[PDB]
Amino acid sequence: ASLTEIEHLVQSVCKSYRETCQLRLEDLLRQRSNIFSREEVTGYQRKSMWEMWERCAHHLTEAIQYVVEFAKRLSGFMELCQNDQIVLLKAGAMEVVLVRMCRAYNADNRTVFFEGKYGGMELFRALGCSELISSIFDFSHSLSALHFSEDEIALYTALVLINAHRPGLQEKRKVEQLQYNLELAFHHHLCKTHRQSILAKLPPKGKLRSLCSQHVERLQIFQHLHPIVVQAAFPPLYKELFSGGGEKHKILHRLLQDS
Ligand SMILES: CCS(=O)(=O)c1ccc(CNC(=O)N2CC3(CCCC3)c3nc(-c4c(OC)ncnc4C4CC4)ccc32)cc1
Ligand code: NA
Repeated sequence: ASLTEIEHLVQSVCKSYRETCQLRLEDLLRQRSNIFSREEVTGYQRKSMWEMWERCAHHLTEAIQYVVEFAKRLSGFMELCQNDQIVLLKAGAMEVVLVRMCRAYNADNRTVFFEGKYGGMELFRALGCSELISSIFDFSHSLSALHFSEDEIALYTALVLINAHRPGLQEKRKVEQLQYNLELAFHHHLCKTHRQSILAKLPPKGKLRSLCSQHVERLQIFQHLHPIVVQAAFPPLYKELFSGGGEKHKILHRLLQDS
């Protein structure tokens, strides 16, 4: 590579993110004052466990859809073979959402954006997975302290997804080359903006893997309680990425084909 080529990659990644960020940061901050009432928290707590799981599975899917769109728009992703594209999204799309989540987290009152308003851990008690919720919250709290810029998230999420270590990749060297360019792009931006300090403060890759495995773990617990609910009321893309053996229907495949 060259210095010019690397700077072009920074802007290409940032553009790709701006176009696929789901909600604009400005729209998220303006809403921080809009918080659920005590009666509205009771309302969420009074809802059934299956209803809460269904609503949560639907929002995770919508967030994943934008992460798929980000991958398609990512420099060098569509050039990779179909197998590697799918391995990279199956293993990383969930992790990209988990990072993007801190944008909708307010560390001041310990609230997250959910269905038009801001709520705390209490709003998700009906789910019956208080450990996963607390984990998502602490992880969001941790990244909030870093005070990420939209460009920084754009470049970091690009690397999260483009990982050569992912098990099952056919063209490892091709991903190793893509990762190396994105590494440089990210490090160049951080160097230019005097933000090299956050590198040590970044969460270890093992923590992202832990939260993903924790989701699947609590999902199978819920699946054993309401199998017909996962079968009839859960999104097809969610089922493929997390439910076993819901991997039968290939939704990601069609998502990548068109455009
Ligand atoms: C993402 C791009 S963005 O533009 O910044 C953006 C856009 C929309 C929203 C709305 N909220 C939302 O989607 N929410 C809220 C919360 C956070 C914590 C509690 C509930 C949650 N959680 C999950 C989630 C999981 O998030 C990664 N991981 C595992 N399980 C779950 C489900 C609770 C079972 C999945 C969506 C989800 C927020 C942010
Ligand atoms: Na934040």
